[PDB]
Amino acid sequence: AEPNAATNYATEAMDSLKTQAIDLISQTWPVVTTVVVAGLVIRLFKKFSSKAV
Amino acid sequence: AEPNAATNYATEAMDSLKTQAIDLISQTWPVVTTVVVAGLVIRLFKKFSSKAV
Amino acid sequence: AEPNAATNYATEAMDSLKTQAIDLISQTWPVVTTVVVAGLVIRLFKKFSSKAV
Amino acid sequence: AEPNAATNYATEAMDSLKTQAIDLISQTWPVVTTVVVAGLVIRLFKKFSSKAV
Amino acid sequence: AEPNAATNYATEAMDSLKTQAIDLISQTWPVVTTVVVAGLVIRLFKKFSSKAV
Amino acid sequence: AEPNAATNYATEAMDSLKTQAIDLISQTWPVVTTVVVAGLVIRLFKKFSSKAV
Amino acid sequence: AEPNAATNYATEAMDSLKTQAIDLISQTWPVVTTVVVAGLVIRLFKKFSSKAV
Amino acid sequence: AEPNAATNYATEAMDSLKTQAIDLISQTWPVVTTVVVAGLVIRLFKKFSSKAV
Repeated sequence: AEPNAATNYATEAMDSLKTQAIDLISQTWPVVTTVVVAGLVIRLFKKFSSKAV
Repeated sequence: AEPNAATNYATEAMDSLKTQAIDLISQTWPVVTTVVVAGLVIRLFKKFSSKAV
Repeated sequence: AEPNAATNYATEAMDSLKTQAIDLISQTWPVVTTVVVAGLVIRLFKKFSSKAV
Repeated sequence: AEPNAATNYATEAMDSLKTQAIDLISQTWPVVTTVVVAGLVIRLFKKFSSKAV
Repeated sequence: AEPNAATNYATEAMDSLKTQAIDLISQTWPVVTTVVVAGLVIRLFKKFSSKAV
Repeated sequence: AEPNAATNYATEAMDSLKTQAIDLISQTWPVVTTVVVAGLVIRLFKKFSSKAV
Repeated sequence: AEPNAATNYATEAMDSLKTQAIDLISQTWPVVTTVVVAGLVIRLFKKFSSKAV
Repeated sequence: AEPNAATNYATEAMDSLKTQAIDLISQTWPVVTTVVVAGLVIRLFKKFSSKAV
């Protein structure tokens, strides 16, 4: 009753904070994917210079 | 009798606060599991760039 | 009646404190967004030096 | 009224702290730009020695 | 009549104590704003050292 | 009158505490500036060793 | 008696937290073992390219 | 006599609280020892990948 109804409202804002934290981390994934675009494209250019040496 | 019946009602709300605190901490575990989803997925992308270097 | 009308006035100042606390935290979000502007711009400069090494 | 006028004065010092934090980070950008001047100039000297080898 | 006129004089000093307590808390807001000037300026200096590391 | 003159004397010591708290935080800024002198000078020495490697 | 029986119940939850922390770290070991599977398999591929050069 | 006999009973529960606090901290030591088992075993795996690079 007393802590049961209090944990019903608390669980509602906790699951909206779980879904919106998964959205914020979904903006993190494409940013580190673009950092790996600089790593793979620049390091393939280093393969151009080393292979011609 | 007097503190015995008073501690019967007090123990009832204390065990409902124990069960509902275990539920609130059960919303905490999947939120830190999603923080470890950003740590393991982003750090495996850092393994992509470092291994190509 | 007595605690009912007292909780009507108390709830009025509690919901104005909820809306104005959401406004104060809305000034917090763009300040930590500018801290992430220093993290992403400075760390992309560190990607310039490390990629040329 | 009560939390509304309090959040008007609080928002005024919060937006002066946002503008002055953007100025402090604007001193950070040219310092990491000079660190990339040591990385690109020194690493172009390493390209001089490696290309003559 | 008797408690009605007594509560008229009591309410007069209660509303002057409400307005002057809002003035005293208005001296509190700029003092905690200057504490946040030390937090944001000093912590932006910590961003200078950590970004150069 | 009664809380009005009381808040006149209270505001006088509150604004002297605001000015003298700004002076104490002005001793804090040059101390964290010297901590950033150790961070930038020591980390430029780390740029000497890493660039020679 | 008083702190002795209190430390009996406290030690019971402390040894269940020791065994379950050893289980959580046992999920950590195979995850870093798979990170060493990427290090040894990818770095043996780098031995293929360097040995043919 | 009066505070002397009162401090005899108080010292008895204080030394049982000293011995049982040393027991609770003795459950703390093996838990941080297992945290150092994850640090030394996982960081020796990082020595496997870095040494093969």
